[PDB]
Amino acid sequence: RLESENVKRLRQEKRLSLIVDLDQTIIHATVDPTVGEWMSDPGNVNYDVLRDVRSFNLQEGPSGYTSCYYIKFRPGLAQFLQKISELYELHIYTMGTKAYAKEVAKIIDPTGKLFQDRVLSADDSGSLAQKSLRRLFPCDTSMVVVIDDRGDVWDWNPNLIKVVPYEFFVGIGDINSNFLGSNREALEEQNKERVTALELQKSERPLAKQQNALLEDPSHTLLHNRDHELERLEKVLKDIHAVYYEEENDISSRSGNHKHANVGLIIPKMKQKVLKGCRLLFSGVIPLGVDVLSSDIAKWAMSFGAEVVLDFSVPPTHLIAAKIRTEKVKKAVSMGNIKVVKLNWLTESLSQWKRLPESDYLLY
Ligand SMILES: [Mg+2]
Repeated sequence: RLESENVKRLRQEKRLSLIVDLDQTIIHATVDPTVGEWMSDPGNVNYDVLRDVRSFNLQEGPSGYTSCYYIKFRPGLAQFLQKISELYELHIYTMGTKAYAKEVAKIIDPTGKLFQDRVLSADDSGSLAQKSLRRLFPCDTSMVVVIDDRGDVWDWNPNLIKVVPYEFFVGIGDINSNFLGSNREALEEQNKERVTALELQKSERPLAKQQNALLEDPSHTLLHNRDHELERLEKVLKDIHAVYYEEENDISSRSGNHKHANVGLIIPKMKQKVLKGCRLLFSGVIPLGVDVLSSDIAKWAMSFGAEVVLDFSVPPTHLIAAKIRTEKVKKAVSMGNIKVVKLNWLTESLSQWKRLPESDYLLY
């Protein structure tokens, strides 16, 4: 009874369901001990932007190797979650461990009011490589939206809103990306790889190395708050909710409540407006020997309405080029009427749901 009743309850509440990634979506985590040193010093160039950072310790592996994780919350998070929770029932779905997810939830949602126990992790999701809507909503995905910095982990599902990856701890990636894409290995091997990765990050102190280099040459401060993604994301999520409920009112009323709206149809229609009419040819972006049309970049671009072509037989509108020294660049220039731009034109445009001026992304 539970699944079909939740759908009915959510419609009575006039809400949708939101699946929320943690790492590089709403937080950025590191184990570099440099952060604790900078936090301990009000005179440090980085201290002010670290004031909101929170930490916790976890014991990991069979030897109980212990690490202090430092968590930066993306700017505007508390307000974003409060406002979005009025419109969406929130879930966490992370590739981090259950213990990691619980520690993060204890800081972002101490009393449980935002997520309750709707926290899915590597321990219980069923895969260490891919995420699936069907783990939460096996029979009806029509009301669920995902926010995640990665499209590949969702196979570029139509219900995904890919977000700009949050990189506050400069040079630190995703501390929970160890097993993405891979086969399952023995726990023994997974634990060995995890501890190795964590030990490396602690021992190499990448934040210190980068900050030292800057000082040896805000401009000289490594860490900055310059991220406004949640403000943008809130607007997108509010629009999806409103379109859904307007369509739901229309469809259900005309069908005697037998048919309903579907965010998996709504979202592609919104995205397809962004690069509608663009026909993209890549040069030097996808590795030689790799299938272009199934690549992440091509799938991301096509989700926003771009066509992708592989040659000049029907001239593209844009040549997306990595290097100026290629025959594809020379040909596009010699042919005329084709915009030759850096990859950043595409990724920044897709990131902003807005086609940016090509003149800002010329190659040199
Ligand atoms: Mg992530």
